[PDB]
Amino acid sequence: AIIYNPNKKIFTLHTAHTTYQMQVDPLGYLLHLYYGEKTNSSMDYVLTYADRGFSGNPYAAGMDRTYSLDALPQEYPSLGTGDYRNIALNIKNEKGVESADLLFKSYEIRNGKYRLQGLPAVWADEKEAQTLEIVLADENAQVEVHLLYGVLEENDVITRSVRIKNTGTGQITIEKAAAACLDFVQGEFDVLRFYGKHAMERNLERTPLGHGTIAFGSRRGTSSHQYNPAVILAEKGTTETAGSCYGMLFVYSGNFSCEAEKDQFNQTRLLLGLNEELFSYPLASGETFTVPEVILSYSAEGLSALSQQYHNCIRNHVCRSKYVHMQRPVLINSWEAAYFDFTGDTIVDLAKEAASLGIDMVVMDDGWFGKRNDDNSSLGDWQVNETKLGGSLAELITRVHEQGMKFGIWIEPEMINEDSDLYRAHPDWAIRIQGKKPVRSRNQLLLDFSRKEVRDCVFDQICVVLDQGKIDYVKWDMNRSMADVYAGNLSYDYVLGVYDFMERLCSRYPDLLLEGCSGGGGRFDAGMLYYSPQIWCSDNTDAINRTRIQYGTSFFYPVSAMGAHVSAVPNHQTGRVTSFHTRGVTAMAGTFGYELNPALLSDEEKQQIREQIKTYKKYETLINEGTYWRLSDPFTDEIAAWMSVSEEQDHALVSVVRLMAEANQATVYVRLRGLKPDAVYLEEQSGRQYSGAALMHAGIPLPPFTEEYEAYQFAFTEL
Amino acid sequence: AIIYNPNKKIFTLHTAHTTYQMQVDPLGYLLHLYYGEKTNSSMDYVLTYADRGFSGNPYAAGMDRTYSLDALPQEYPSLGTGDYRNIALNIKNEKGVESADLLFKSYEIRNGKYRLQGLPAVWADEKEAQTLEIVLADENAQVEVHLLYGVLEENDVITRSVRIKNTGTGQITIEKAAAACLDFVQGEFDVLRFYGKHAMERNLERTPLGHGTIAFGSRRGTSSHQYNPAVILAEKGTTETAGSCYGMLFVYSGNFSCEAEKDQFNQTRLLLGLNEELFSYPLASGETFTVPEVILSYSAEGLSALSQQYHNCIRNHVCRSKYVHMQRPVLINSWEAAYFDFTGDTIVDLAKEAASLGIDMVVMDDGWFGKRNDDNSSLGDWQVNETKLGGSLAELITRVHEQGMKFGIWIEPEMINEDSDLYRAHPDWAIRIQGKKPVRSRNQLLLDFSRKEVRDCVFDQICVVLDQGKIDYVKWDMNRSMADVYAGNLSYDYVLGVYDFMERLCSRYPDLLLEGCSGGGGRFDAGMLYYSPQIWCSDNTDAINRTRIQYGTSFFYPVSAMGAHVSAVPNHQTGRVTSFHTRGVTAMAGTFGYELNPALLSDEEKQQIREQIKTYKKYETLINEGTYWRLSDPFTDEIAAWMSVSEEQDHALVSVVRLMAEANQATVYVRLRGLKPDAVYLEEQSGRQYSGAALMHAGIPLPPFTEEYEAYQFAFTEL
Amino acid sequence: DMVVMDDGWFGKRNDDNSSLGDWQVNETKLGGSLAELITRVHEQGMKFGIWIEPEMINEDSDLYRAHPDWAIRIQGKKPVRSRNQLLLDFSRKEVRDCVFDQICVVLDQGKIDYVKWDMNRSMADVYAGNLSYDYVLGVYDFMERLCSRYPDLLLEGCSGGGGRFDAGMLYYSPQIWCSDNTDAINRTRIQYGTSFFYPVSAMGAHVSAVPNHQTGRVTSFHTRGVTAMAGTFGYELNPALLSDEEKQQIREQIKTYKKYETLINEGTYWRLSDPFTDEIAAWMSVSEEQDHALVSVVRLMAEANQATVYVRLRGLKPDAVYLEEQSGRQYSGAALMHAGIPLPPFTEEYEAYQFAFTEL
Ligand SMILES: OC[C@H]1O[C@H](O)[C@H](O)[C@@H](O)[C@H]1O
Ligand SMILES: OC[C@H]1O[C@H](O)[C@H](O)[C@@H](O)[C@H]1O
Ligand SMILES: OC[C@H]1O[C@H](O)[C@H](O)[C@@H](O)[C@H]1O
Ligand code: NA
Ligand code: NA
Ligand code: NA
Ligand code: NA
Ligand code: NA
Ligand code: NA
Ligand code: NA
Ligand code: NA
Ligand code: NA
Ligand code: NA
Ligand code: NA
Ligand code: NA
Ligand code: NA
Ligand code: NA
Ligand code: NA
Ligand code: NA
Ligand code: NA
Ligand code: NA
Ligand code: NA
Ligand code: NA
Ligand code: NA
Ligand code: NA
Ligand code: NA
Ligand code: NA
Ligand code: NA
Ligand code: NA
Ligand code: NA
Ligand code: NA
Ligand code: NA
Ligand code: NA
Ligand code: NA
Ligand code: NA
Ligand code: NA
Ligand code: NA
Ligand code: NA
Ligand code: NA
Ligand code: NA
Ligand code: NA
Ligand code: NA
Ligand code: NA
Ligand code: NA
Ligand code: NA
Ligand code: NA
Ligand code: NA
Ligand code: NA
Ligand code: NA
Ligand code: NA
Ligand code: NA
Ligand code: NA
Ligand code: NA
Ligand code: NA
Ligand code: NA
Ligand code: NA
Ligand code: NA
Ligand code: NA
Ligand code: NA
Ligand code: NA
Ligand code: NA
Ligand code: NA
Ligand code: NA
Ligand code: NA
Ligand code: NA
Ligand code: NA
Ligand code: NA
Repeated sequence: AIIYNPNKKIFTLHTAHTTYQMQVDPLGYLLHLYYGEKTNSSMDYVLTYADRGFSGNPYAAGMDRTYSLDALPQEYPSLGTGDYRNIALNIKNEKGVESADLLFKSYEIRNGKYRLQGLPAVWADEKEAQTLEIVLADENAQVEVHLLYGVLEENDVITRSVRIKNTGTGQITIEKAAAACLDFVQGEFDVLRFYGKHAMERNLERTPLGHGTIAFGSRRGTSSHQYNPAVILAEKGTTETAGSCYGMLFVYSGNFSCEAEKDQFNQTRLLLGLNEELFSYPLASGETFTVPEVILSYSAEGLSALSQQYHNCIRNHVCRSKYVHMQRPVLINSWEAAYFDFTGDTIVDLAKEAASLGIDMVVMDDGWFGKRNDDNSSLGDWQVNETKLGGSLAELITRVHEQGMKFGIWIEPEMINEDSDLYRAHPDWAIRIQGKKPVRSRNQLLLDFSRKEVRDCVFDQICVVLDQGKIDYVKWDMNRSMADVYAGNLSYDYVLGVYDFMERLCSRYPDLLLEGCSGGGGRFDAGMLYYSPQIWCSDNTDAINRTRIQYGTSFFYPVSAMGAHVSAVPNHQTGRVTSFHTRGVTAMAGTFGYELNPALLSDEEKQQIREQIKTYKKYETLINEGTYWRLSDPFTDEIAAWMSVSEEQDHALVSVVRLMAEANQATVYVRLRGLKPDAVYLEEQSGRQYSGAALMHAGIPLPPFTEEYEAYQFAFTEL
Repeated sequence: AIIYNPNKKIFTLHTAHTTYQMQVDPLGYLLHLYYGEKTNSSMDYVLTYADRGFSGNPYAAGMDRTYSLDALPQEYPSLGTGDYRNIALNIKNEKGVESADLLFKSYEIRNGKYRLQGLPAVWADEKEAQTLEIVLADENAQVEVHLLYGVLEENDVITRSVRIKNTGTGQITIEKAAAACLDFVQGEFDVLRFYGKHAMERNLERTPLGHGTIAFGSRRGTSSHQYNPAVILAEKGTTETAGSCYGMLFVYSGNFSCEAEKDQFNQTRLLLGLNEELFSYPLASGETFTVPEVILSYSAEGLSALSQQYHNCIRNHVCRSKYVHMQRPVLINSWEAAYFDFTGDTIVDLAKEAASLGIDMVVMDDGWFGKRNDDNSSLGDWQVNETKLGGSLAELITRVHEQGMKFGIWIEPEMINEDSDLYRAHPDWAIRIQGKKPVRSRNQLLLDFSRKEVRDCVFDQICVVLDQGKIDYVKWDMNRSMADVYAGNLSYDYVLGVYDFMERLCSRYPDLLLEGCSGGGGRFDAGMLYYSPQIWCSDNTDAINRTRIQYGTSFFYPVSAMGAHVSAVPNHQTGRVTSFHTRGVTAMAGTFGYELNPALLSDEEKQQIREQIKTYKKYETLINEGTYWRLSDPFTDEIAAWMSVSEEQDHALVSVVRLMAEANQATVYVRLRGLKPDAVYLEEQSGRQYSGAALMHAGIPLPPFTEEYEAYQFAFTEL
Repeated sequence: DMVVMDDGWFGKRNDDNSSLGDWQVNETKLGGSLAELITRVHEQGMKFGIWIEPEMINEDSDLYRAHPDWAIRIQGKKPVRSRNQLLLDFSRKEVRDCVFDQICVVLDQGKIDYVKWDMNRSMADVYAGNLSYDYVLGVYDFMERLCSRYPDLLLEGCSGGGGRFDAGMLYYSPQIWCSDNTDAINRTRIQYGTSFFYPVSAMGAHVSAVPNHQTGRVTSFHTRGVTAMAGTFGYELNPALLSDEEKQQIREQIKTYKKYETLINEGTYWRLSDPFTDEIAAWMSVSEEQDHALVSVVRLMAEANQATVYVRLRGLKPDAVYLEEQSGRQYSGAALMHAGIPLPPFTEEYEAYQFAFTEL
């Protein structure tokens, strides 16, 4: 629900269990009053006013020294109001002045959920959602700012976006534009962020917010491996199952900044949106710019509920693929199996092997195009290497279909190698600075996807390939960060180009299962999930490390989105050995699939594949649609444990991987969550029965281990 | 010492106990090798190289994927090298391209210590110091960067500054310029910063550095009350008396940014310098810009030694005033005593009162000029209000001198009220944006001190006032933050104007004791200390709160710099009552002085003033020149305790203020520091003798308290 | 240098359910006398050691059938059993003398270089308030008598591993079996903890087989060697089952241990990491003159795209220059203590390293 009280100038947003409230003050500033547990109260009483030294006053406050935007909580604070905190908006006007001082002009409440020009965004119908659009303006900056709030009641989600219009005659530049700001007048908080590196993404870092700013971001042209565009502000003491916590998730696959600051008056400001760095976005007279969306949510009941709200929102209101609600073929991918050393016959052999085991699809990964026999050539030359494939792609696809298997293929359309026909013809299509030799990364360069002619060339090549036969699946990868950034519009316009190509591709090929990739999880974000219902979670396929990566990814993203494959050992990234069974349990917390040559496996491991596939298919709906619960913290605990529970709470699958081993082992219990306390549950394999209450308070004892890194799955059914 | 090894291209800086080492690599990049305990080793072995996903390579690295400025430690990292971390330099060139990719050109080693154009900086002689100047350049940006390193051996200090030259034909803008970068390839650290508000500055915040950035800064046009331009990076576990710690202190009174970041490879980067916000500094062809100086230091032996190194450096190599090495008159200030409600006769009465007590000087604070009978008019009208003073300033000064007292006066030259003759004549002299009504703070505006004509007008007025008689002391205040910033050069040029005026003033009046002020400690920085040997530490004169403010200020700044006065109770800022004796003990940790009307005091409190002054004068040299030790943490402990120890360790003064009170009190011991273990010390008042070892390990028991907030001073003399 | 015949040689001890108290050689099992066995081992150039557990009795023993009242028990109460055995009442001289005499007969059969004296359960059924203390007086009396009669014996104390790892025992035995856990990774924690009070030289530590018999974990032969050299060193496996490459590793391990034995046993010990929290278990021994050091490291954690891990040394002379042996690189003490040395990148789990430094 969205309500306006014209007398108090208060806007109230209600979801099923939360309330967000704002107010236009007597000077026209849009103040933030409240976000938290549902309330019908007017929360304007929380605002207080004192003469605070060096916190100065709008001219319009006259002699009232107690009124300062350096103290007051705001929906969209800006540089140019006298506020000295981190701010959401900076405009440099047609005369060179960095100032924006925004006052209320108008509003509208609409049924349904706004969409964003050229960008992914949460979607819903007119019954499920309402939109509030508030217009603010600065007559001196000659800017008009449209704040968009989307309210999805059942999901306990509030979205925010911004449109900025130049209302003057001269060009302005947008120098900083956040999507969302939460201003807290009170509270002690921790900041949870998800950091990492290539092949080890999304480690949880949780620290108290001390005085000053905790900040993180990306200027890589991508959402990045290093810091995901996501933040949780947890009240001190909040756990998985209790206490207040607030999320912000950026629906965007490019650059971002997140800032959390505890100020001089013990107030907290949280910002998420575009990066200020390499962002100086020109806006001509009468033109509008759109800031990408942030999804906000609140839980009074701990982190697990917060995550569940995000999982539901992403599956049902971000991902557009039919595969959200359909079985997804179990695939085998050629990359760790063969790298570049394959032929068409190799690929068909992989199909034959995989068909005998119950695998549904073979994905031919990198190495099929140009003269791509290593990673030093041929990006941009999306012509099939028929010498290597021993014939045409059409014929290969048919040979694979004759084995009863679907076919998938890898592409990397944003990129170019110097050693390519495309680069010899069009070296100026690479992103570069004139006269400067560019950074190389994996011995490749980015194509300038801000340019239509560049995108069209590559799009046409990709269409020729995909039109050769029935291709069920595409893995779209992106293997380096952006450098040599030549202008202040490029980071943003590049990503608009990517999304345009991706929308064109999905529209032309609407039955395709698109898996996003960027050296693993380098663009693991809700912007990508709007197009691809799964993303390759990491190039690290070590089961033990995957427990941490998958744990971290689960704070915002649903299991169904996490690409996860059983790979060979010793693992190719870590050198560690794990049992086949543990690799299976871990990879079932995601898309499942295989990425190895099964011909090298023992008969016993081949039979394990058969049984794994039967297990995954049996529990696929539960894993993908069920309510997810983290049952341990793999950074600190003896085990990595998680579970999925059906909507009706009548079925659950519990997964456990042991992380530590010593002699004379203590008994380890796994405590379950999300069950009905008074219901009785049957554990399948053992045939023992337990109450929900028992399973949640005492849990179940794990069988004693006899080897390292053992794993378990337990299935419970309500009697 | 400063050494160059041409074969390894290594520069080594040695102080008495520390070594800082850097190297020019085979591609021309200036890498940081080491900073820590003294060593003659070549520390290049600490550099390591791996193919790290998405950490890309200079073109000049060819096919070597293991070489990346996104991983390697650097002296002066920049935007435009492929490094994605926080960076030190961003240049936007004559074509609009944000890029700087700096390669080594040349160096020079010089005896002595460099100076900075228009700016305060550490100074020393040719025997005490050496300078290394390294020239780097980017031929595409057409920028030349001069890195300055100053080495003060005995002080264990290394200073850093930067000069940036435009070597092209078109204008460039400097968008970010740090002064110092420390890159650590290893280590777990905490970040100590000093945060606060008006009337409660420089609280210590110490937190672990988690993944991501801890940042703080000022865009107030001032160093600020909110975050001091100072940072300590302490290795985890470092205490007052053990462990590694690193300082950076900005010798600058304007805007700044500090960033500490723990990266994807568990490396740490620490930056300090100018703020990127409101900083877009134009540089014409052939012009040079100077970044203000940072003072670095390292201690292997804890935080107390680090602070002592800063105290010594600031007293002996920053402050230029003769009063560093001379008795400073004990003053009484009219502000809390009378506010605006005084006459010339009031002031003379205050002189008579104060003379009878042993006070040396009366300071006539705000209210003497224009029609300044409140804080709503007259800034800019620096004409004596002879009606209020009952005659001329010359006559007033003589009447005060006839009471045996020196005379001081308050000024606020950077500011203007709308209600002033100056503003009615020159409204365009205020900092403002054309067409926009400005922020007001204390109902005043800033004068545009970037403009010579504005500065000259005010300078001339101030000279007329100071030329009326023998004025021993000036308090130069500044009572609001900068807003309405109209261009990207203003923040920096404003401060150049302030320093120009301040240098002119100090040169014209070289015997003046200048006390800096900005609503208390709003510009409590080493830039100001170059001109003023003391700064009013806070408008909070509550003894209990002053224990925290003075504690925090001591991490970088010497006791001698901290303006501190005994004021009346109930305290005017907090309403709290404290004993006269406790106010005295607390205010003796600084300049000492009084700020009350002694005519309102009891005879017993007047006698306390007499004895306090005798005590302060007896211990003045020890307090101001002695080695300072924090003996407790007033945020956590039962007491606020500190001590000063003579150079020869033959004399010490220990001060204690109790902070907590309960019944049936436990015995509290104060443990001393900085004494000779085997020496025997006599405690004066008691006549008991103790070894240094005893005093440092067991300490001394405090006499039991009978009232709240009791204070103690103990004097020790070596036998 | 030596073979130790551990439990199983006496009475009819073919499992742990009989024969404690019956310290007569099982000549059927040994295929002849103990004297002959000792000689056959000496003929292979090897010293001989033997295990005893003199404080204990099984119900299934000749001693217990003759003297059931010699077990610690409460009259009328059936006693606690632990490893299916009971304690002998070592507060009683007659009990101690019986067993002492039996042990002497065994040790007098030949040149026995070494005895491992074990003790495999806790005391229960405590019948009076003097017993706990007087029992231990009895143990020490027997132990003093034994050491006085056999003054050239190397006595290793044991109690299911480190169940009596204390300075009282170290007065008699210069080493004690540190733990029955011979898993190298767990041993890094056990040895770390033991080092807070007890010298490396006291910690019995052996290279054992994998999968480890206590944890099921696999570790490389090299990592087991590095870990077991932080103590007495030794082996506890059948080398006939090993590959030729692992047999050659044994040869080289022994050469390494003997080369550094004095340094490890007499040198100043430094913990360089905390294995409960850190990426590595690292330690070093430094000579008295600070002219020689051996640094040992075992990695505990593994992830992809590994960060560089440095080991920071301690206990060196800051201004001295040290040569690292295998690499031939030279460093100041100050450098080694402040920056440390970067570890070579790992390619497998639980890798270990030894670095030797010599002052130039
Ligand atoms: O070069 C192909 C390779 O590229 C990236 O690393 C992907 O994340 C891998 O899964 C594989 O597709
Ligand atoms: O207005 C005068 C007043 O101004 C600031 O607050 C100063 O810090 C005070 O000490 C006093 O000088
Ligand atoms: O039974 C023999 C067995 O007894 C205890 O467990 C010891 O600690 C072992 O080393 C071994 O001697
Ligand atoms: Na307020
Ligand atoms: Na303000
Ligand atoms: Na202001
Ligand atoms: Na504030
Ligand atoms: Na606020
Ligand atoms: Na706002
Ligand atoms: Na604002
Ligand atoms: Na910008
Ligand atoms: Na807000
Ligand atoms: Na990855
Ligand atoms: Na991440
Ligand atoms: Na912070
Ligand atoms: Na970045
Ligand atoms: Na990033
Ligand atoms: Na990420
Ligand atoms: Na703060
Ligand atoms: Na707060
Ligand atoms: Na932000
Ligand atoms: Na990237
Ligand atoms: Na974009
Ligand atoms: Na992706
Ligand atoms: Na990705
Ligand atoms: Na990402
Ligand atoms: Na996202
Ligand atoms: Na599973
Ligand atoms: Na997996
Ligand atoms: Na979990
Ligand atoms: Na590197
Ligand atoms: Na790079
Ligand atoms: Na790059
Ligand atoms: Na990095
Ligand atoms: Na680095
Ligand atoms: Na550099
Ligand atoms: Na750099
Ligand atoms: Na800037
Ligand atoms: Na550095
Ligand atoms: Na103040
Ligand atoms: Na401060
Ligand atoms: Na951080
Ligand atoms: Na600021
Ligand atoms: Na500030
Ligand atoms: Na400050
Ligand atoms: Na990080
Ligand atoms: Na670090
Ligand atoms: Na900085
Ligand atoms: Na200020
Ligand atoms: Na300046
Ligand atoms: Na000042
Ligand atoms: Na100040
Ligand atoms: Na300051
Ligand atoms: Na300073
Ligand atoms: Na004092
Ligand atoms: Na004081
Ligand atoms: Na103190
Ligand atoms: Na025991
Ligand atoms: Na005893
Ligand atoms: Na023992
Ligand atoms: Na023992
Ligand atoms: Na013990
Ligand atoms: Na002991
Ligand atoms: Na044991
Ligand atoms: Na070793
Ligand atoms: Na061992
Ligand atoms: Na250790």
